[PDB]
Amino acid sequence: GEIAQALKEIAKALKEIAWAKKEIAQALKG
Amino acid sequence: GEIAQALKEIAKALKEIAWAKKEIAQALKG
Amino acid sequence: GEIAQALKEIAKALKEIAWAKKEIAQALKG
Amino acid sequence: GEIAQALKEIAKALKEIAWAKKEIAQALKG
Amino acid sequence: GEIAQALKEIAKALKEIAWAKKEIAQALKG
Amino acid sequence: GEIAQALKEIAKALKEIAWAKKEIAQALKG
Amino acid sequence: GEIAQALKEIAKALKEIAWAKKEIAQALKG
Amino acid sequence: GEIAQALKEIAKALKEIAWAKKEIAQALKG
Repeated sequence: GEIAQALKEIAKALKEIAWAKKEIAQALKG
Repeated sequence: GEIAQALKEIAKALKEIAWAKKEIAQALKG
Repeated sequence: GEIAQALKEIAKALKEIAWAKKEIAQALKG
Repeated sequence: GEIAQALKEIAKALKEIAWAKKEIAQALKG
Repeated sequence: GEIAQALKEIAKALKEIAWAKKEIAQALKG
Repeated sequence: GEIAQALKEIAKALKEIAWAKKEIAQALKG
Repeated sequence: GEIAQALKEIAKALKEIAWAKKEIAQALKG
Repeated sequence: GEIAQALKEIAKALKEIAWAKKEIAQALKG
């Protein structure tokens, strides 16, 4: 359904935020 | 539908937050 | 509809958060 | 309606978060 | 209604996050 | 109701995030 | 119900974010 | 159901954000 699919797009975008935060951790460790 | 479309706009805005965080990682690495 | 319009206001506010984070990246690069 | 009004209050609170992040950018630039 | 009231509690909590971020800006300016 | 109660748990968790950010402000001031 | 249970999982995940932020405060204080 | 499953995916993505923040704490402690 379209609402479930849109909520899954929100989850994917939150995962993109997590990936960006991991890049911040690696930048600080460097 | 309009609710699904609005939830997709929320997902797009969260992706914009992820892109900004990636720019923060690049700024710290520099 | 009013709920879709309110969800679009949430998306616009999240975009404002992304814009503020981009300003943080530019401040760090400077 | 009451649900739309409450979602608009969430959007206003997210805008307050964006404004605070802009203040963080100005603090880092200083 | 109870759902609208709970969404208003979420908005109040997000405002508390904005207030905490403002304290971070003041700490950096100091 | 159970949905309102779960949304109130989300609000309480967001308040925990605000409290943690206040601790970050105190750490930076120190 | 399944939606209430899923919203409670979101609250638990937000509490995990608060715990991680508390670890950031302790790292800065050190 | 599909909406509950999508909300559980949002919770999992928020847990990924918490894990990334824990990595930021470890980077700062180092």
